[PDB]
Order: sequence, then structure tokens, then C-alpha cells
Amino acid sequence: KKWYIVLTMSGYEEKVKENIEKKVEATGIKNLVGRIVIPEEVVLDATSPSERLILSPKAKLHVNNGKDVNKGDLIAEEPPIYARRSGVIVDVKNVRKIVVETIDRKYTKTYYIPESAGIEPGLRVGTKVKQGLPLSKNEEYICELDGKIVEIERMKKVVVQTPDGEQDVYYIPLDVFDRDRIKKGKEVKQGEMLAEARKFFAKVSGRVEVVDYSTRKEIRIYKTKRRKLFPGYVFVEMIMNDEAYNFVRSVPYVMGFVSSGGQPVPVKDREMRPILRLAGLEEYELGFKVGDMVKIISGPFEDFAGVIKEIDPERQELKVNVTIFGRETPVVLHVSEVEKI
Repeated sequence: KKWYIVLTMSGYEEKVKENIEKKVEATGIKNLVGRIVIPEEVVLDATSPSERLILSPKAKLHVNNGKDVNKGDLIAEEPPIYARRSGVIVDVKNVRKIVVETIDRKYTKTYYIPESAGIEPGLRVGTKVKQGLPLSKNEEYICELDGKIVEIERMKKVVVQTPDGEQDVYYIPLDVFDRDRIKKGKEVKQGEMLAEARKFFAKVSGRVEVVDYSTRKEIRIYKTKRRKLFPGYVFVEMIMNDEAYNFVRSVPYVMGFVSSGGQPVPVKDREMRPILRLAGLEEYELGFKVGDMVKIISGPFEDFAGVIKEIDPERQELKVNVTIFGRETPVVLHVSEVEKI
């Protein structure tokens, strides 16, 4: 029913959590121990993306800058495609979409090379291209702009023709192409879904960074590292009495509790709050120099004093030393989360 710190040897925290969890299982005593937390700090650990997903500007994102995700999470969703006007399909054509990002950055060049023109072998995401270099195995469709491919995708070009003769062009991603809905000669109606929505899941675990442009959205996922904030501490939620005490105290590798005199001290609310926030167990809201005293104003460690120790501009990051549990503790955070006092 309350938080207590269990002492272990530095670097044995995880074993103690497992042991405790097992003892609970092998024992059937399930009313003593609740949640068990080993406060870790997730830091960036990648010089560049481990996934870069490129998406339409109309892509619903289920993530957001700074967010941390696991290898299977839904990170985005592309809406369905709808016929803008009524008419008949007059052409359906296999077409490769090749999106080139140029050194002049900022916005991208999309190409559509008819499959019947042979897509050049050797073209992949990451491939450098220069002007004059063909993209098609034959003539036509030459690259007009030096850059790199950031997306290549098979599609169907669907041309719907209105009764008076005008035309709408849609590019259907192949994997959602629907042979019975989408075929030359078929009547489409305004509002008709020509293709379903698409989902997207993290190919990798890490921290997301999204670019939100009018030209396109991106999700980038970077490999992160985890660092135990307090070696030798295990925070365990538990009723505290003889039985609970002895129950956890006698776990292998459990060395004791943090306690003044007798029965162990339940962590002060103020000191536990960062633990909880780091644990995702609570849902929460200029010229700095090394050695500067600052106040954390946001985040897990909100309301804590600190000392700048490391500064990382062009990332607007700070490593500041904070005292919790009378322990000097380096925490990473954004400049937007501190004040210079």
C-alpha cells in the first residue's frame, strides 16, 4: 500500500525484482507486494535514425517528438482514398513511385516511372542519383535533380474519367490495391473508397522524432540507451508489516531497506514523484553555464533544484546534478525544463 526502497548490490536490481515476483508466484501470497519499479532514464544513443518512415501530410500520427516506442507499436495511419468525382476508370497502370530528397533539402521530388519502362536495377532507398542519370531501364524518365532516394514504392495509377471528359488521377499503394474495385471499365461513385487506410508500426524500438511539413510527414526512430538512476535501489509498493517485511527482506540479494530506526520508512511523496513519472505511473504535464544553479520546472524531476554539469546546445539539452535521497544524481533534460534562478 506504500512505497519503500529495497537495498541491493549495485547492478543486481533486476534480479531482486524477478526474485520477488517469483516468490510471490511460488508462494501464492499476492496481497503484500504491488508494483515494483527500477527507475531508469532513457537517453539517446544514436547518431542517426534506425527507421525513417515517410508519410503523406494527411497521415494521422499516433506518436510525437520525444516519445519512446516499442518495435511493434502503431506509429501512424494513412487515411483511405476516396473518389473525388463520379466516373469510369479509363486506365489502371503499374507505376513505381520514387521520391528524391535533394541537397537543397526542404522539399522532395516525386517521380512516377511506368513499370513498362523497366525500373533501373540498383535503385533503393539510400541510392544517390544525379541529373541525366536515367531512372527507367530505357529512355524517358531521367533524373532532373541530384539527390537521394528516400522512398520507392509500387503503386497503381488509376485514372477516373468524368462523363464530360475531365479526369482524376489517383495513385494507389499496391499493397492496398483492390482488383475488383479498381479495374478498367468500372464505374466509380463520388465518395467511394477506392482504397482502405494503411497502418504503420515501429520497425524498431527507440525515441521518435517527427518532421511535420506541408510536403510530407516523417517519423524517425532513434536507438536509445537506458541508465539506472539509482544503483542499488528497488522501489517496491507494499503493505508494511512483519510478514511483508520478512517476505521481501528474505529474498535472495535483498540486502535491506532504507530505514531510520526500526520498521522501514515509506518514501516521502515529494521524493517519489520523479520515480513515478519516470515509471509512466503518473501522467504529468538563455545563457546557462556549467556550474549554474537551476530549478527544474517541468518533467519527472519538476520542482527540484539542480546544478548544471554538462551542456549540449544544438540539442538544447542539459545534464544537471540533483539531490534525491541524499544522492547526487545526474539527470538529462531540455533547457525548456529549467530556470536559472
